Amino acid sequence: ELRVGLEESELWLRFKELTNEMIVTKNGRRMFPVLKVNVSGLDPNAMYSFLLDFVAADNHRWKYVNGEWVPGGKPEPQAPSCVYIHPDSPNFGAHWMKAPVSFSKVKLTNKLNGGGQIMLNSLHKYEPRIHIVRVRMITSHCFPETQFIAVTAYQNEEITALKIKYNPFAKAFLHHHHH
Ligand SMILES: *[C@H](CC(=O)Nc1cc2c(Nc3ccc(F)c(Cl)c3)ncnc2cc1O[C@H]1CCOC1)CN(C)C
Ligand SMILES: [Zn+2]
Repeated sequence: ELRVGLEESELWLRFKELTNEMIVTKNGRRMFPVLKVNVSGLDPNAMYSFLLDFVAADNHRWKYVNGEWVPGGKPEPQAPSCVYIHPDSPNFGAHWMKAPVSFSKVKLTNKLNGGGQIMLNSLHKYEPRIHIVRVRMITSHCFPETQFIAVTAYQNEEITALKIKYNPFAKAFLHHHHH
């Protein structure tokens, strides 16, 4: 029985509860927390490739006013992002099931989608989606705890405090809306 579990799901929930945010830049930024999954139930001798893309969690824009996230805008549907190929692809099912599969090197951008860079629209809520392709029978896997709003700068200052607390790299690289 094919099973895909989320690694460090409780840490993801700390950001999930406050509505997670991820920075997008012209050159791209790594995610925090990193997406890692545990896979069981593959054919260990078959060949598989692991793919990652980001789907719209909803079809409207978002704003952060008065210390809370508010929907808005005429809902225009957003197409999924480009796919990022896990660098170990293709590989045996035994390779994917021996250790957590990590997508730590993916970089989210708002400009250039080539290679390890994924282009996202600012102020939209995205959800990572993992594709396992037998080397084409495809299975797709997502986790609501990993949803986030792509932003060019951190809106919720509580998120900034969480990122600084748990991401060791946040400290090395370390206006409000009202009406
Ligand atoms: C983004 C580039 C991109 O993703 N290109 C691309 C994707 C692709 C896929 N994608 C895919 C989508 C959903 C899904 F569930 C799975 Cl398992 C896979 N699958 C197969 N081959 C692909 C090729 C590909 O590209 C190469 C082919 C054409 O150019 C290079 C572009 N955005 C506009 C979406
Ligand atoms: Zn989902």
